[PDB]
Amino acid sequence: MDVILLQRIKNLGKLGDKVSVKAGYGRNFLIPQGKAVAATEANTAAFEARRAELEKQEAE
RNA sequence: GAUGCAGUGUACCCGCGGCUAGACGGAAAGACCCCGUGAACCUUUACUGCAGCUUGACACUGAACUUU
Repeated sequence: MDVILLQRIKNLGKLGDKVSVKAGYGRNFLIPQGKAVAATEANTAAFEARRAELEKQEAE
């Protein structure tokens, strides 16, 4: 899947970068636990337009 | 393989008790044998399928460190 990260991941990236992962990785680990969101156009717009400042605010 | 054909012999008409030599006696469209481009079930290194079992590829299926 194409996903947008919600946090730091060692080999993927961090804090809003769009990166393609294997479908099982996104479906079973990241998305259910909130570490990323599927990179739909609506999801990307909703993430970047508003919420991103607080997402950056949480350092740890 | 004749009561019924030919020739011939014998023989008045009709029961009853017995008998089983013949009526190729009765019974069952021969089961033995052969035939039909018939049937069924069984067998196998007959033919052709399938179930079952098994092999690999793709999908469900992800992450981080090493080696040739």
